[PDB]
Amino acid sequence: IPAFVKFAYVAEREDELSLVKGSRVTVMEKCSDGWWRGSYNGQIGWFPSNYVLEEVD
Repeated sequence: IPAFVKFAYVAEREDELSLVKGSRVTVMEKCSDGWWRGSYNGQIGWFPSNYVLEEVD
């Protein structure tokens, strides 16, 4: 199961991801640092958990 995005943010940079207004993304990574990795149906990069619903299926 993927995640549910709430708020949208426009900004793409190394370590920066843009959030959607109301879509679903795959947010689930396990890093030893504070920054987590995330995947999106159509693109991959940084976890958008900033404002998303994550479900560990």
